Parts: sequence; C-alpha cells; structure tokens
Amino acid sequence: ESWAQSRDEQNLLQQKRIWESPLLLAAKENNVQALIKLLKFEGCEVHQKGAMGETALHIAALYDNLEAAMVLMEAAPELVFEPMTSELYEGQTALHIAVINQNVNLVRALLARGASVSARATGSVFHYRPHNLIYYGEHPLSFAACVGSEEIVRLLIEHGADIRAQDSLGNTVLHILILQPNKTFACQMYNLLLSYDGGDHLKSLELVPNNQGLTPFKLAGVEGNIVMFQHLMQKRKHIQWTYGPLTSTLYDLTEIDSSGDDQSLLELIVTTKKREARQILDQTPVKELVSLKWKRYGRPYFCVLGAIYVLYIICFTMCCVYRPLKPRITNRTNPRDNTLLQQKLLQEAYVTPKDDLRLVGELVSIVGAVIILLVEIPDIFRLGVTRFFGQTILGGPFHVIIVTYAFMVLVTMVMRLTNSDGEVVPMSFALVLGWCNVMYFARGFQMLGPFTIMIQKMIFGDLMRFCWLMAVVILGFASAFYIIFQTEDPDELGHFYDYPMALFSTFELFLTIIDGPANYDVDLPFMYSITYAAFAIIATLLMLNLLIAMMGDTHWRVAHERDELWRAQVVATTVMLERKLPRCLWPRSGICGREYGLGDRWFLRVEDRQDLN
Amino acid sequence: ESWAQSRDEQNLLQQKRIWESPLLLAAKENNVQALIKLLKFEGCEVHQKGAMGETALHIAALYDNLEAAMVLMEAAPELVFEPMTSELYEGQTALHIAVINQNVNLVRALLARGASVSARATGSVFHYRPHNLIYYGEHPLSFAACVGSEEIVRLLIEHGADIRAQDSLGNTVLHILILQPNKTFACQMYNLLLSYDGGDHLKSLELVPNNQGLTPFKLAGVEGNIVMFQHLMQKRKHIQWTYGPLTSTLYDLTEIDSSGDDQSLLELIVTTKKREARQILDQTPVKELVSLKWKRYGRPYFCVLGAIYVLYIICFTMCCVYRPLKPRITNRTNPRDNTLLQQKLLQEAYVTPKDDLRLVGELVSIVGAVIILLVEIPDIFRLGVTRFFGQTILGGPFHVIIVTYAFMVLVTMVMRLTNSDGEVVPMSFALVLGWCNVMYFARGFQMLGPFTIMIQKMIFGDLMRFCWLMAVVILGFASAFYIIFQTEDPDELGHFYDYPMALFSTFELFLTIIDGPANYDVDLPFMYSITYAAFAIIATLLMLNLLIAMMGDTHWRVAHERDELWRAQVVATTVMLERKLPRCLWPRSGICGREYGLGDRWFLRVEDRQD
Ligand SMILES: [Ca+2]
Ligand SMILES: [Ca+2]
Repeated sequence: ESWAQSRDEQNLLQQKRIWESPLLLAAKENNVQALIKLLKFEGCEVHQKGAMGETALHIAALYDNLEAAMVLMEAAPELVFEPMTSELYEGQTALHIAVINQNVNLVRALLARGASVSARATGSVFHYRPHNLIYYGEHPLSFAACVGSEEIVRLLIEHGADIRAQDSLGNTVLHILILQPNKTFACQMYNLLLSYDGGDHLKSLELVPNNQGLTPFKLAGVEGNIVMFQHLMQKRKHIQWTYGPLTSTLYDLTEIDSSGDDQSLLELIVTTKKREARQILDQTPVKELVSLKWKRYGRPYFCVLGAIYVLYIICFTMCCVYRPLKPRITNRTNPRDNTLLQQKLLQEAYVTPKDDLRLVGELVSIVGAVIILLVEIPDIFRLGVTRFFGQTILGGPFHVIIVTYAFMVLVTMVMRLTNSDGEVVPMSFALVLGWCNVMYFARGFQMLGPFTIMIQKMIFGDLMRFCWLMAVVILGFASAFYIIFQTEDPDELGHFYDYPMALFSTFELFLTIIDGPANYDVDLPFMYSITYAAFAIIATLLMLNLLIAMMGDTHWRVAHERDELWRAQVVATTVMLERKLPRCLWPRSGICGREYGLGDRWFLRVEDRQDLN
Repeated sequence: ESWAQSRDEQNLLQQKRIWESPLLLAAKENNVQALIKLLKFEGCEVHQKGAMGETALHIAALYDNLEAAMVLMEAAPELVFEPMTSELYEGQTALHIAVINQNVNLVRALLARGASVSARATGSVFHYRPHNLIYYGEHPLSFAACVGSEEIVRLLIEHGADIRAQDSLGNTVLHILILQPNKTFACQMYNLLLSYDGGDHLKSLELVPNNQGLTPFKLAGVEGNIVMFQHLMQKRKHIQWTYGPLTSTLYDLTEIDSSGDDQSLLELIVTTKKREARQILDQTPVKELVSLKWKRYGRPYFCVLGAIYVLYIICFTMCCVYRPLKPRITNRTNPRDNTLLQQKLLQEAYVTPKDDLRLVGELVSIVGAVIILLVEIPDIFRLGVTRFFGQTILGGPFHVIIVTYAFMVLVTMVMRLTNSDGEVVPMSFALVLGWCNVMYFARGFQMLGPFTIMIQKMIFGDLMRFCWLMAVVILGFASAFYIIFQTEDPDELGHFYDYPMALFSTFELFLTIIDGPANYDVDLPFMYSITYAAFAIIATLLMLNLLIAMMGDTHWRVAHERDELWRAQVVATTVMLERKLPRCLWPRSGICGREYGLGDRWFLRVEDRQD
C-alpha cells in the first residue's frame, strides 16, 4: 500500500536528523562528555525536534541511557511533560517509553521529577489494527500491566494511577490483558489488579463493559482465551460438598447463558469467526447446558418443526404435477422437432372439483411463501446482508435458498392470472430448491449431521477449483469437435449440429454419462479419432480419477473440524429457538433462587469424580 | 426426565435447613465454642432432621469435622443407631460417611461407642445404575474395601464384620472390587480379603454365585477386566516342570470350558455386548482352547455343513427355473405394453416325467424349509427376540434372513394347490435371499472372513447416512424432470411418461447406468438442458465421488476392529456347534482326571519359552 511506505520514509528521516543535530547523536551514543560541553556554557537549543517531533529526552529514553537522561532532566526540567506530536506518534511521553523498555530506575526518576501518569497515547500506531503488531491500550498503567513488569505496576499505583480507564475503543485495563496472545503472565497479572480493587463504589471494576458492551468475562469467550476463561470461572464457582470421590459444585450461570436480554454468551459464540472462540463449548459449564437444552427440549421441537416442513413441500409438489393442460392449442408441428403436444389452460377453467381441490391446495402453499418472507425480511432488518453471502456455516446458505424458494412461488402467482406461456421456469426452480431445503433438517441428527457439512465444503472449496479446470478443457474440445463435424451430416451421428448443442454434448462426455459419438455404418473423418482419444484420456482417467483422490486427500485431513462444527451447528440451532419460541414451554434452564436463600441468580448443579486420594 | 433434576432440587434444601437450626450450622464449621453454648444449659433440640432426616453427627462427619463430632457423642450417645430416612439416602448411617472420607479416628471412636457394622444401606443413589457415579455396595465393609484403606479393612473385622454378606444385587465384597475402574489397589487388596477366609465347614468364598448365578471368576471375564483375570489365574495355574527356558504348565479348565450346564465363560463372553469382553480371548488359557477346538474339530465340521448348504440352494435353484408354463391362456393384445405371452399351468399338469423328476426337487427343497423352522424357533423361544433384531454381529442378521427365506418358500407352497397368479413375486425373494445366505459360511475362512464384516458394517453405518441424502435429491429432480417433459411426447424421448416411472428413471441416472436422455432429431425444451447439467454435477462428481471417499476414510479406521471381530466371529461358531452336535464325534477338550492321580478336574497342558 502507499500508506505503509510512509512509515518507512519517516523512520529513515527520523534517523537522518540523528546524524545531524549533534546532541541527539550525543544522546543516542550515551555520550555525556559532549553533552556537558554542548549545554553548560552555550546550549541554545534544548527544545529540539525530530521527524516525529520528539525531544532528546525521548531519544535518551528509547535507547537505555540512565546517564544521558540524568543530565537532560537536570538541564531542562520541563522536558518530562511535553509529548511527542506527529501523525503516527501522538501524545506519547517519556514515561511511556521508559515503561515498555522495563527501565525501573528511570521511571523512579521521572515520577520524582513529576510525570503525567494519565498521558493519553492517542497516536496512530497504537490503534487496535491488524497491520500493527502490539496493542497496549493508552495509559502508562496499561503499558506496564501487559508486558508483565509487576514491580512498575506497584510503582505507578503509589502515585495515583487510576485503574478505571477507558481508551478510544472503550476497553479498560482488564479488557487489554485478554488480548495479548503470549499470555504466560496474565493469569498472575490479573490478580494484582484486583488486589488494588479494595476501595471503590458499587461497580466492582469488572462490571464495566467496553464501548461495544462486553465485560471481561464476556470478552474472554469471544476472543478465544481458554487459559483466562477458566481463571475467571474459578471466581464464580461455588463448591457444595465433597463425599469421598463425589464433589458436587454449583455454577453461577448469570452470564454463561442467562438468555434473557440481548447479549448472552452462547449467542456471542456462534456469531463470531475465530477458530478458537468456538472451543469454549469444550469447557465444563457450557458443555452441560447445550446438551440439556438440546436433548430434553431442543431436539423434539426441532423435529416437529421439521416434520411439519416435509408435509408442506409435498403439498406444494402434489399441486405441482396436477397443472391444468390442454391438448395442442393451435399449431401443427411445422418444420421438424416440435415434440410438444400440450398447452396449459387459460385461467378460465377451475371447474371439475379435482381441479378445484388443488385450488385449496395451492392456497396452502401460497401463504406458506408469505410466512417465510415475513420471517426473513425482519432478518436483514436487524443484521446486514453480509450475514447471508458471508460463508458462515452456522446457519449457512440455507438462508438464501429458502428466500429464493419463497421468491419463486410468488412469480408463479404472477405468471398465473396474467396468462403468460413460460411458467415452468419458476416451478422447476421451485422444486429443486424446495426439496433440497429439507437438507437443513439433516442437522440435529446423530449420524447425518456431520455428513452434510462435507457436502457444503466440497461445493465451494473443492469444486470452485475444478469447474475452472472443467470449463477450459471443454471449451477446447467442444469447439474442436464442432469443426470436425461441421462438414458432416447431423442426421447420422448428429451429436453436434450447432455450437450451443456442442457444449452440452461435450460437457457430458467429460462426465462420462453419454456414451460417445460412434456410428459404424458410415466412415467417420480421421481427425475425429485422434482428437477424441486425447479427450478420453485427459477427462476419464486423468481428471475425474484425479478428483476422487482430491476428495480423499481432503477428507481425512479435516475430519476433526466437522466434529467441531457439527457441535456448534447444534448450539446455534438451540439458541435460535430460545429467542424465538415463547416462554410457556421452554423453562429457564437451571435452578433459580429465593425458594432457597440464594441471591436470585439462576444456578445449575454439577457433580463429578475426583480420582485421587 | 425431571428425576435427576429432582435430585438437584433436594440438594439445595439440605443447604437451606442447615442455615436454620444453628447447631447444624456449627456442625459444618466445627464451632466448638458455640456448640457448647447451644447444648449445656437448654439444648431442647438434639433430635434434628435435615432434608433427608440426617443428623448433626452426619454433618459433623460429612465435612471432616472430628472435634465437633467428639462433643456430639459425649452429649448425645444415641445418634449412631439411626439411619438417614429418605429415598435418596436410606439406611446410610453415620459409619458409612466416616469410612468413605477416610477418617481413621472417627471410625475408631464410633465403633468404640459401638455401631451396627452390618446394617444395610439402600438409598436410591446407591443402587447399581448407570446414571450414578460410584457403586460401593450396601454394607459398610464394602465401602472400606473399594477405596483402598487397608486399615479400616483390618479394623472392621476385629469388631465382628461378616465377610460373606450379599446385597440386593447378590454381590459379595469380592464381586464389587471387580467393578471399580481404576483398580490400582484392588488386586493388592484382593489378597487381604482371602487372608481372613479360613476355609471352614461352609464352602470357600469364591464359590458363591450372585443374584444372577455367576462366580467372581466369571464376573472378571464378563466385565472385561484383564488385571483381575490375570490375578485370578495364578491360583489355579499349576507348574509342571521347567527345562532351561522352557516351562510346561498345566491349567485348571474347570469352568472355562463349556462342558454342559450352559453358564460357562466361553459361553458368557460371546453373548454379551461389552466391548472389552472380547479382549479376554487373547489370554493364554483361553486362546489355546479355541484354536484346538476349531483347528482339529471346528474347521472341517463347519465346511462339510457348508457344502450341504450349497447343494440345498442349487436343488432349489434348478427347481425354480423349471416351472410349468402354457403359452398365453386366453387373452390377447392390450395394444401397447402387453409383452406377456406365457402363463403358468393350473395344477392339473404333472404329465411328462421331467416333472416327476422335479417333484422330488420341490420336496427336497420343502423339507429343508421346515428344518430351519425347527432349529431357529428354539432361539426366540429361548429369549432371542432382542438378539436377532439386536445387532450382535456374532451371529448377525443372517439369523433373520434365514427365517425370511424359509417363510417365502412356504408362501410358494401355499401358491401351488391354490392357483393364485402371483407366484413369481414370493419366489423372487426366495433366490436373492437364499443365495445371499451362503455368505454366513464365509465366516471360518482365513481370507474371505473379515471382508464380510466390512460389508455388514457399511450397510449399517456408512450407507444409511447416504440414502437419506439421496431420496431428498432424487425426489427433487424427478418431480423437476417430470414437469419439464409433461408437455412433450412420450412416443419420442419417453424417459418420463408418468410419475412413478419418473422416480425410477431418475434413480438410475443418479447411479450412471442409463445414458441420460437425448434425441438429436427433436428439439428439447430449453429448461431441460439447464437443469440436467446441474443434476449431473451433483450426482457424478459431488455425491458419488464423495461416497467413495466416505468409504476409504473409514476403512483404515476400522481395519483393526474387524480383526477383533473376526476372531470373535470364529469362537461364536465353535461354541454354537459344540452344544448342537452329540458328543460322540466330539471328544471333550483337555486331558482327563482320575485316570491319572489328579482329582477329576479336566486339565490342559501348554508349554512355552521364557527368555
Ligand atoms: Ca450406453
Ligand atoms: Ca454408460
């Protein structure tokens, strides 16, 4: 990009000023003997700049020079307050740089001389963007508490570093630590922050969400943080009793699901994209709910919703094959090739009640296409069109077939009551979608779930890299088969009588479903045989018989993700019905309070086996 | 099922009535100071109940609070004789808790005051059910003898704990040690139980069957336990001699062999469904019977009975193709689709003695149909209605084919001397099932054997998850194709002239056997060439060529669970034959007894090499 080259030009111009401006060079080389000479009788210069507008203190801070910064604090005791000011770096101060480079004795010096511990690091490089490497928030407490320098963490809080602090993204200091991938310390560094949460108001520092409304318990599951999730879980897990090897424990379940307002954690999991945000389902309180919500309640309602669906498509199919048809309205087979002896009725014949019994049947299937549009036009009303044509399998392309099937039946309603000739065209797409859409209910089955994802994976993923190989090879030999048979009879051996037939014939000799154009009464032209024998090798025993190995390579190599997706297919099916079915038949999952002195949070009982003495 | 929920509902109620009645509350947190204050002057309360009617002494022990338990015995010396009075906890007295929770000093003191160390505990959580976690039996001696605490085992017997004591499941202590999963101590504790057995006037301890008639050597074999089955063997394995590295060794074979009285270990293994039960059949006093019982006597008797089966079908197959047929009795010429010009005879045509030669062919093939219904009735009458329709592959679905074969042959017998027209249809199943039922004799072959398991394993498990993914698609495009060609002639391009043919002709295009319809003289409707192309992409290179990789993935994943089943398939043939044939051509396995100075137990000799 043109933007990333701008970072290169400045950072080389940043170094050019260091080869100029001799005190900055004296600052980089830890040169103190020149720096006394360049200041203590003439000086004249002390508020220097660079390419990023930094000072000699910042230069003496980026390279670890306690001696050089010692003279600079003594020379001008107002260097410590002003920040960097540029496009990329903005608002960063010498307190920040001294933190990230772990320089404990320098931070001890700067706080004694007076440094702003609330300096906003509002620069351009600091934003949480994937083309930046590290994201440490803004405040100098966050820069310490992320790299794990817990001594400086203790050093800052003694000088009035506020824990409550939000960035431009609304994140607090606990939202940050969940985001570093090299975790390793952030179990321990988490607790040191709560050890300074001793005296506050009623919001106990974890009930403070981000800008998009997401507490650090919620943020741990959304970001795929297995290590920090169990560390948070130990806080809200209550152990009831132990009895030899049986330990029964309670779980909080106040935000695990508690699917009662808008932002249940089970809803947040099956919307995301991250591969590791989906294995929270492995963990011990969530793998109980989505089992019990599905097995006692979710499974039988889903089949009743499925078994009512098959009887709908049949009622549409049973009124499809009973179209009104006339025998051969007006014409008589004029050139050739008019194998067409029928005509549909005008809509002036609904007499003879087994043509009227269908009329109450289509009215069933014409209101069935209204209710599907009424349940999916309010789906783009809440979340955008990138949900449909995004390839999120958790409710995948089964939301673009059912709309088109709903959209096609109304076109038949438009093709009816206008008396237009061509109207097999919506009804042909109406059946090939309306039957292939009962594939959606192959989802909650034990044996037929994870097969369906493999069909969905080879349609796009491993046939959009074969059809571009199919359409090229066909376009050669189909055009080549035209030229050979151009000066020939289409009567005897007539597989190619024009070019739009000549693809359709050649397309099926590639798939080996038609036989292969051969006649023996007549003498085929000699270039037909050489051309077709090269077609038969490359297609039949080099392309199709490559593709069977192409599947089998990619079949055993991803059969540990389809067992992860299929479980998440069930969960997104479960929560979809919880926010849709009215609460007369799904009770709230778990055990409530206030019959027991509990605290009104809905709880859930878990008992396991300790297997040690 | 709200019952396990109802377990969870009551567990909070104990934890609510403990916050009331504060001596129960102090009993949890062993507050010895306040417990003095609630007792020494007024008290008035000590016979408390909980949600399950439990005591303060229970809660003082359910949490290991020994100091508070000291005061309760001194204040109330009557609590130790009364049980928990509920459904979920019935009969569990205060001793049961302190045993499982390993409390040495409390059991030393509770028996010092003296508790019933033989009282029974029969709550709903304690019965041997798959939903409860641990099963430690009923009696308090069993609870010590399942956790590994050898001292409490030594302590209870000194105070009068009867070892020989059965539960409602009839299990002893020695049956229950077999059932814990992580053994790790139980084999080491197994010696401690038989140390206290004396061998009295009564029968010795391991000769006690359970409530379902089963000894603790059999129950190590049914449950798939290996490590107990090793340790049980050394008490009955006699060393003959050694010769350098060689050891010739004489095994007991008292109960391992069939020997009549059908509760035998080689019987009880291949009837059960536990997967690790068939892992026993590699242990050395078992794998050598089933070699010698099969190699010298199970191999030829099975194949000779195999050859009389092939001669049975051919004597029906030649009998089938020689029916009597008249040319076209009285009808003529439905002017289309009436290719029907032969008609079977009424049974008034038994002239021409190549019908008399056929008459013995029917009667040979009609008696074998009866003898199957005399050999296979004594299995569903011997409780096999859940075994045939059960998918126990050890004798799999070949037992439901052969009854269906014998049923259709007798339907044919009804068809003759009734002169009903449809005899082709029941005779048509009598060939595709009769010939495919010779596949059962491909069991005892070195080579052909474990392939037949994969055929049985693909029909149920990797094809029935594909036939549902066909009848969806193949019902889509058949009703699609029929509407396209509805305004078209059936005379030319008549692949779909009515709708039941339109499914059947679609079913073959999905398998690539018909060529796909085409007729280059007549102009196809333009919606045909769009649809059929997209049906030939789904079928040929996306569904069929995916079904092949479904096969090839799971083949090398059960390529070592068919070499487990086939070895267990052979043994289930030998044991089935051994009780069926009279023991006059079968010798009994092993060497005899009292002809040598032995003691009548049928022994067996196996010699090995050490290293
Ligand atoms: Ca052909
Ligand atoms: Ca063919």
